[PDB]
Amino acid sequence: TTSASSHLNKGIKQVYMSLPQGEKVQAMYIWIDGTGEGLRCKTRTLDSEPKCVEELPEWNFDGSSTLQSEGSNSDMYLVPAAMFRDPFRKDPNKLVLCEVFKYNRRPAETNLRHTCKRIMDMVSNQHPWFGMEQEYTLMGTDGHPFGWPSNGFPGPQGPYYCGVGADRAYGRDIVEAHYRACLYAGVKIAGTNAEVMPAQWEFQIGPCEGISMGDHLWVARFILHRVCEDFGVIATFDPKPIPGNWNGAGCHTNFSTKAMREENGLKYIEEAIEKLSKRHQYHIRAYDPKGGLDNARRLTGFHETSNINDFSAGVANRSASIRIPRTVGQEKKGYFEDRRPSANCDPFSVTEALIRTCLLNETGDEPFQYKN
Amino acid sequence: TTSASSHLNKGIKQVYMSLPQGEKVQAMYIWIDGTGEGLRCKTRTLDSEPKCVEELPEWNFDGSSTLQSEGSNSDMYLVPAAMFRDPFRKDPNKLVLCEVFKYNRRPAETNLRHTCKRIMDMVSNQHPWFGMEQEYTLMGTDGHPFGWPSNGFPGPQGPYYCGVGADRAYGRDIVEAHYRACLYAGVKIAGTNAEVMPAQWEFQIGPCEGISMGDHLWVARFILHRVCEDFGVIATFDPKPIPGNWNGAGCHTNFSTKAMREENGLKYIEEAIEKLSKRHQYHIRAYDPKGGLDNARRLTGFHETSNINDFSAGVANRSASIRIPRTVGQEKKGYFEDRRPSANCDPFSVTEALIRTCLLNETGDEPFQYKN
Amino acid sequence: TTSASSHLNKGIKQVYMSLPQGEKVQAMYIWIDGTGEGLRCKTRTLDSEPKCVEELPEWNFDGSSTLQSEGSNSDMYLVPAAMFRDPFRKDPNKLVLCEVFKYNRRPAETNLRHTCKRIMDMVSNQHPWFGMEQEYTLMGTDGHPFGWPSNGFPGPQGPYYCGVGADRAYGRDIVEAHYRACLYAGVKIAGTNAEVMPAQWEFQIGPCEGISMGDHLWVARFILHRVCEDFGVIATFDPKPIPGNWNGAGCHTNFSTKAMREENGLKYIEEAIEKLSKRHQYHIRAYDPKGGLDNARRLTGFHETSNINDFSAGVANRSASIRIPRTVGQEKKGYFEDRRPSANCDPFSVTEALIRTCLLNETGDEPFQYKN
Amino acid sequence: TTSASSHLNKGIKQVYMSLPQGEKVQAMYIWIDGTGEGLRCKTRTLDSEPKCVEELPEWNFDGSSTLQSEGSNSDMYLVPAAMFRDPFRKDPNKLVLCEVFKYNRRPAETNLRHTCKRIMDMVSNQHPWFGMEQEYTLMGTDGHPFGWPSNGFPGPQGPYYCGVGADRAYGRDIVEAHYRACLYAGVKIAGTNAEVMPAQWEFQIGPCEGISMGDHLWVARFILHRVCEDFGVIATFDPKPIPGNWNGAGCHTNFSTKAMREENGLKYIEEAIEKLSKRHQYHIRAYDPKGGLDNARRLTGFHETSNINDFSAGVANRSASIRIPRTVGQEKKGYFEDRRPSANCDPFSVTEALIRTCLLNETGDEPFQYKN
Amino acid sequence: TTSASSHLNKGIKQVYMSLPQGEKVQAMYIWIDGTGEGLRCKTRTLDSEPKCVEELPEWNFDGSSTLQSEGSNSDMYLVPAAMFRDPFRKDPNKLVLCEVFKYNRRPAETNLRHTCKRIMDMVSNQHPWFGMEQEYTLMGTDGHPFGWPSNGFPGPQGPYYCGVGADRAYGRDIVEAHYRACLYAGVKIAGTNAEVMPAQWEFQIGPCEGISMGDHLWVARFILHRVCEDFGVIATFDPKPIPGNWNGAGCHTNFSTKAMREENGLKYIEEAIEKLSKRHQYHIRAYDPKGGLDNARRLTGFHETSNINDFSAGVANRSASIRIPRTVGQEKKGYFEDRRPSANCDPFSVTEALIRTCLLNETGDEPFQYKN
Ligand SMILES: Nc1ncnc2c1ncn2[C@@H]1O[C@H](COP(=O)(O)OP(=O)(O)OP(=O)(O)O)[C@@H](O)[C@H]1O
Ligand SMILES: Nc1ncnc2c1ncn2[C@@H]1O[C@H](COP(=O)(O)OP(=O)(O)OP(=O)(O)O)[C@@H](O)[C@H]1O
Ligand SMILES: Nc1ncnc2c1ncn2[C@@H]1O[C@H](COP(=O)(O)OP(=O)(O)OP(=O)(O)O)[C@@H](O)[C@H]1O
Ligand SMILES: Nc1ncnc2c1ncn2[C@@H]1O[C@H](COP(=O)(O)OP(=O)(O)OP(=O)(O)O)[C@@H](O)[C@H]1O
Ligand SMILES: Nc1ncnc2c1ncn2[C@@H]1O[C@H](COP(=O)(O)OP(=O)(O)OP(=O)(O)O)[C@@H](O)[C@H]1O
Ligand SMILES: [Mg+2]
Ligand SMILES: [Mg+2]
Ligand SMILES: [Mg+2]
Ligand SMILES: [Mg+2]
Ligand SMILES: [Mg+2]
Ligand SMILES: [Mg+2]
Ligand SMILES: [Mg+2]
Ligand SMILES: [Mg+2]
Ligand SMILES: [Mg+2]
Ligand SMILES: [Mg+2]
Repeated sequence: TTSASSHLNKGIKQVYMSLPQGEKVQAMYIWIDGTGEGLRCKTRTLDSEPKCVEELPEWNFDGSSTLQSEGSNSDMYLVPAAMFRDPFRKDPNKLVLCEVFKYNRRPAETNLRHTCKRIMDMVSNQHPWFGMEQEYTLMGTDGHPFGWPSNGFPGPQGPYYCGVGADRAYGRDIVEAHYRACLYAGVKIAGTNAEVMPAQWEFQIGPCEGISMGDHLWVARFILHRVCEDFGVIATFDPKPIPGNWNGAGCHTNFSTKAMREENGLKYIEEAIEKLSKRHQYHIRAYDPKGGLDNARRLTGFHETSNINDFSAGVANRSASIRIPRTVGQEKKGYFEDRRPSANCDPFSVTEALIRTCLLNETGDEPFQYKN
Repeated sequence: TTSASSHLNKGIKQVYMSLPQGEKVQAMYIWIDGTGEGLRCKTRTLDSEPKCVEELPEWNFDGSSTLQSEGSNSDMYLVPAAMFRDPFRKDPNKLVLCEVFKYNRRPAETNLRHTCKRIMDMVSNQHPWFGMEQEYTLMGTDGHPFGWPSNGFPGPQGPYYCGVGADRAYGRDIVEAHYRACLYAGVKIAGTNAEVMPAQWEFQIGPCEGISMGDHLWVARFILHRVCEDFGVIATFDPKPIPGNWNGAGCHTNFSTKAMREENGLKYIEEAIEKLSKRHQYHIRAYDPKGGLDNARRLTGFHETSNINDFSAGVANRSASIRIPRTVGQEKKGYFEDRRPSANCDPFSVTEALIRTCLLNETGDEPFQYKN
Repeated sequence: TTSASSHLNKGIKQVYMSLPQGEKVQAMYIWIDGTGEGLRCKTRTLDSEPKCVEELPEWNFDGSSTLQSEGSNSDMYLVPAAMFRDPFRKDPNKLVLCEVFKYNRRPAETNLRHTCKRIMDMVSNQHPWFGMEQEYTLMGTDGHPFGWPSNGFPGPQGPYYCGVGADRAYGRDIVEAHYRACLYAGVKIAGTNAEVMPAQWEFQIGPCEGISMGDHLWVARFILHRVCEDFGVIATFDPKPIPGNWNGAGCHTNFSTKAMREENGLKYIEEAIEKLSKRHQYHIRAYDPKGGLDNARRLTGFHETSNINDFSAGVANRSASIRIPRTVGQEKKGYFEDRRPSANCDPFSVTEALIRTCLLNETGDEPFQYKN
Repeated sequence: TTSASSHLNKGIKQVYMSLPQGEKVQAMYIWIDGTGEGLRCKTRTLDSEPKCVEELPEWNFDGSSTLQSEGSNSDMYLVPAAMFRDPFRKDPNKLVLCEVFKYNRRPAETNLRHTCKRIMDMVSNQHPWFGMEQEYTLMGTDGHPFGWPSNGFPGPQGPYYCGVGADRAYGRDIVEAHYRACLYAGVKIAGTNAEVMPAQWEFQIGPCEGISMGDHLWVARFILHRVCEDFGVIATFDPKPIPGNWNGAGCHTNFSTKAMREENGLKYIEEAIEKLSKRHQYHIRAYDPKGGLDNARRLTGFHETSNINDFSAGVANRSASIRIPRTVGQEKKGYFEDRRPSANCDPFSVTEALIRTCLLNETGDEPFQYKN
Repeated sequence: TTSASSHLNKGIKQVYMSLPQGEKVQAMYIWIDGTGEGLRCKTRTLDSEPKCVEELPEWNFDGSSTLQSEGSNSDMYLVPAAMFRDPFRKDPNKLVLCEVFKYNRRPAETNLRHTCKRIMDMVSNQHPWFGMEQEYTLMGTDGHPFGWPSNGFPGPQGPYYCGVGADRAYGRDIVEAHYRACLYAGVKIAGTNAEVMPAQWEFQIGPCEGISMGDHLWVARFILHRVCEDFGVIATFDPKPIPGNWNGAGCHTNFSTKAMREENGLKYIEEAIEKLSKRHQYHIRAYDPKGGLDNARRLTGFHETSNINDFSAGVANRSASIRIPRTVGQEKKGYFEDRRPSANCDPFSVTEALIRTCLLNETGDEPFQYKN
């Protein structure tokens, strides 16, 4: 079933949304809350359209309502970081992604962009590109996957992957709407496909340079939640939404530098993979908002997945931790794919770890403080 | 859960509202009734579009149907005070807020704008600015909060504040429609956010100078009721809609003068707070249409509220009666927030009390009969 | 009777699809999976609008999710073959039909276009024209024909063929939508009619030259499946959807050469039919994805059908395996109709067999390996 | 008589400008050449629309063709400083005002904005406002005022000031076009009027804060020249275009600070005028691109002008060098007017002199090198 | 001063061009005639819009009317090479640049693209980029520069370079129209500026890869001639249109390879310049349609030009044959500028010579024949 809000008359809402706006402009501020997984938002009115992110004012919120601050000193501060066009209200209104700071101006516990940005600036001449494949499952308000038989299961897997038809693909209206909204907003969405599990979907973001990878994915996540709210369904990024013989959800991360993209760049790809082979446990902890417990329910070495305990790598191997595409090996240049991150990973944490291990030559179980 | 009127075919209505109007103009007169909380309205046809509020004629209504008039002499009179564009019928139609007068031209019992306007004119050179935060709860026609489980409760508080998603925010269609309608009408709406309680919302009005603060909030209240009527739900301003461990509803009032907004204006902010500390009982009575009984169900000292019995003030203190924002204290200028008024307060009463205590230096338990 | 996805608010989706796209372009890649009858699809973003099919890049997919490869070396490759406008997303977005190749660049088992194209190039100067009549039945998600009484049957056949009215034709909305979408996309749709069975329909594609007949029919099949997904119903190409005294579903194929279309071309029509009479078993095997088992449930010699194991031909005979239209016989030129292929046939298999038997004079029960 | 270019078919040009642009954007770079009075421009293509001035790249030009560079090291560099919308090409095309730097990155001789900007940054908290009244004369290509009798004169002065009618105002089409173009571009144009001499006009720019005054006036001058080019006439800023009993052209500059604009600000107005009284020769030198020679032909003490030799100030005195408006004197606050600058002054030089005499308390005949 | 055709009523023509086209499409074929500098054009009707250049048919013309063939065997053939949108007729009509072949299918004498294309295919992995600055002078039909005084001269040079105003820039309507038409057609126009001589202008094309530089410049030349035909003026590419102390017209060519554009690419820039120093006479011959006689009237060592019979090179030297920009020298990467080609050069001849000398290491006075 769907939510009570989705049963309201949507034609009424569009009549009000058709009213000409006038001179004022709406800006929606978006930030990550104390769980490191959820998003929050609210709107303020501006006198004129902002042209760049630098001319948006700072804002604030009460951190005791988001489990981010204690009692006495509960005020937290929002600092705009990236701006996009608003697909839900249209031009000239904006979406604003913000960094969160405590009352004493130190970064919040779940503010991982502050450290990630400094790391990205250390290797800016190498031009790192990232590409992330975000998988998710559409859910009903009753906790069951959308379009599944009530208290039951659909047919066995096999016909749902990249499927077409009323009996093969569930919820394509959400997917189509999310795709168009991202393109309007300016998010670098690269494609979509239906997944092995019915009502499971995937969209790809990238290639993005540096810190902009995390900014684009978080805004894409927000747009998906807001679109699903209109239809009355829930999108979940849980790695294993359904137990048993049903496909899980991950966030594959593709990585490349300027050196790897040039001729005979496969040599630098092999060197990065060698460095990654020595830090398996460090990346497992960084690829999860809970230190790796979430990914354990998904990475068991079955259904085209790698083992949580073991590191493996190979060309055109979809059962390994790291996969080199057959085309990349054939042309001796390109990129490589990290298949370990879970679907609920923080992109800032994932991208920072890749830079530290591969480009800054860090060792040990702790990140090196200041420089590399 | 929703009204029978909201199940009518809204597409039929839109066809009729698409008919070109012609030369005549509709004007809707709005006034406050004998309970001091309710609004009333009716429509007349004008020959041409009025350019200013002074061009609108006086009107009348039967006061025995609104519990505002005695038996024999029942006629009451409407005097236009402020004009806005009508978002429900579009240009050139208008909304008109009116003052209510008795058959002998004395102001009605619930007509509090008449005295508030004269007080505002006494301090016009100090340029008082007001900002009010209106909280409300969306309810179904069955007396239960909209989108709540039937005869039950949702999950515990914590994820609903500034939330996004089908399972976190209830009734955002109403909020979006109300925001755009106010902008079209000319109401100075400053922003909105979702509140701690699911289906609870807040919108900010201001900063407004003098008597215009009361006019803008009352018209914003009317627009919200009329928008909710289209969707078939009820908006309530009751301070404590749900007993127990559920968030209440208030109307925080922000106040500043020309002296407070200049450099080193924090000195004048502290002076006003000192004067307010001596008149706690006077402001409690003025901040409620019932005299304080309504606010007693909300101001108990828990859920980030101050006690109804005690006066407290501090910088960045959200549990005190008066709060100075940290940024204001750091820059030594700005405004201060009064967190005592209830969500169903009359803005004309609230703003008049602040001017009398802080700018006219009044004492005692009664207002000064003539001027100050 | 209809899917859960079809009960979502479609007005919401159209609001998002009204957003201006911008500079990027969506391309949907379509291919045939390992069962030989099902279609698959996924979408990628391009930087600018492609003008010809040669400008589209190659792509890939995981073949272990489509039963087209197992174990290691499961990656498959997609090569664009034909391009059409996208009726579901409108200009400048595109639909792309692709050929499938395995990891070593050999054609896949169900890739029959690769051999069919080379055969058509060997007879290019004779300009073969094909026309195919695709029959299908609309079904509810419960496995029963759409609009049929629950656990029951409608009235006896006879009033449904080419019928009009609420009690005679079921599902015309799908038929009208499919017709317009095909015209927009560029598919050579020639007409439609209602069939003997209620909820059964037919559309004609052609006349198409050479390899383009297979491309046009497959894309028309995809468009039909995607349109039915919007309405929440299933379109089936099963030869005998309902057992007993109810009409079956076939795919009649009309064939002509340049010599056949000229004056006194009936001589070459009779020559081709004579050659077809000697290869009945070879064409039965090639007219079915199961080698003839599916067509056995349909071709029993009743309800205006030919016998599965007997070959017959005649002028104006609708019970024979090959029919010469009376107009063609009178004018001594034109085409002829093969009524044996089943509704779920692969068009590349059907067209290739006709060329081999009639134009290349092949004999035996195997196709000639090299040219001719 | 008018230019040959203006006799070309303008309808032909408008057909070409109706063609849709596409994705590329034109940017016109504008700078001041070696004479200190003339403007230069050229256009480049950009890949996408820039949102702020900081996104525009640096450019260069050959300084030996503009007489501000030597032979061997003639390359000069352009640094964008302010961006406006282009009224001649419309959105999304831009106008860019730039600063000029030598090959060794030192400012050019006529680059007066570099020093003026630093002076404005050390009085930023006082918020200086400027308003300038630019007078000009429209001239034919034959060197005679536009619309004047051939080899002769019109009637005596008196009916032309703020005149209407074919025999009173010459060239209102240029004035109307210039007013609209400035509003579209974002130039803060405040008004226009016809002047005492026929074919003489005036437009007012402001009030502008700090360094913005120079940028807005220079761009307004460029727009005027470009508009006159379309009509085939010449706009001249020469202080005395016609000898004898005909009105001259000035550039009255209005000045105020935050203290001047507050209650009892007349005290600070009188303070600044006292400081200006002892630096008359310094300001005459700075109010002219030739050190004062040009203004000598205009400021002779006749036709409502002050003498070039002596300093005078008074309330409501239009014959004095400094004039206090009567309303300002009555309300005891506001601004004051400097009537000395000639119509061909550089605004960066004029505004810099006012601030460092009235706000930084400089003395002597040379500017202070550091800070002040 | 202008053509008789330009005095016809252009409003009449625009009425006919407003008629809806229908289904047919116009295609204008363009080629270079026997003088090596002039262009010819011809229009045919097509049944449907062509999507790529490969689907346009071959055409022919009578070569004895263009002095390209002898008497008996005079038929020539046109082969499409590049396609652009038509700015004079708008979509869906096209411009088609063609190669010319003799009756025996051998390339014509002035067909230099055929050899240039094969040379560019030998170095395609080095990605050569070209950028050309085309200078031209606008002339009246009487043989005098447009807007110049009859039988006379304007003022001395110096105020016309990058000038604005009726007395400074002549013919900007043509320049603006040409700019917009090129953007619509798809020509990579990079910018424009006014030149030292009044009525002299320049537009830049590039950066273009490989053979596309010749196609883009030739089509830009055609568009300029056709635009000037509308206004009734002549555009000339003669190197020295006016004898004496008036600037000439050149076609400076900028060149870069992939190695030159990478870090420390200045090393490969110096190597190419070193090779160019040995082949001055060979490049002088190839930079002129008449072998060098035209460029002799321009390259005399005065007015910022190099000597015709002397080679020089330097950083930031505008008087040398080859100039290295100062920014390129400082960043140690980029491109370099060849200032020797005259304004009437053939771009295919110019680009081919640069590749042969710098990338293929050719020596001697003749090009290498055996495909190298
Ligand atoms: N050079 C590159 N550097 C970084 N990321 C890249 C690069 N090139 C492509 N990518 C990214 O790689 C991703 C490609 O993954 P995609 O989902 O298309 O295929 P796949 O990984 O083979 O599929 P599957 O879902 O079966 O694993 C995209 O997000 C794309 O943006
Ligand atoms: N100078 C001012 N004078 C008066 N009101 C002001 C002034 N500046 C801002 N305001 C008003 O103060 C209000 C700000 O309240 P807002 O809801 O944004 O934040 P808050 O009080 O921190 O939040 P919360 O709901 O958590 O208490 C607005 O209504 C705004 O118009
Ligand atoms: N010369 C030709 N060569 C090939 N196909 C042709 C030729 N002329 C027509 N056709 C095709 O023949 C088909 C005719 O199908 P149609 O549905 O009209 O047949 P019908 O005679 O009404 O038969 P039925 O009752 O079995 O449906 C069309 O698909 C048309 O494109
Ligand atoms: N507070 C202020 N500070 C600075 N400039 C100001 C201020 N207020 C107004 N101005 C400017 O003063 C100028 C007034 O010019 P205006 O031509 O209207 O004056 P005027 O009295 O008619 O003069 P005149 O008769 O000599 O033309 C405008 O450019 C306006 O922007
Ligand atoms: N890397 C490159 N390779 C080749 N051409 C390039 C490259 N970068 C820029 N160009 C081209 O160089 C040209 C620069 O011409 P431009 O008119 O700006 O030169 P300039 O320095 O102003 O010289 P001039 O004073 O002689 O006109 C453009 O046509 C541009 O496309
Ligand atoms: Mg993927
Ligand atoms: Mg992947
Ligand atoms: Mg608030
Ligand atoms: Mg508050
Ligand atoms: Mg048929
Ligand atoms: Mg048939
Ligand atoms: Mg004036
Ligand atoms: Mg003045
Ligand atoms: Mg140039
Ligand atoms: Mg030049």
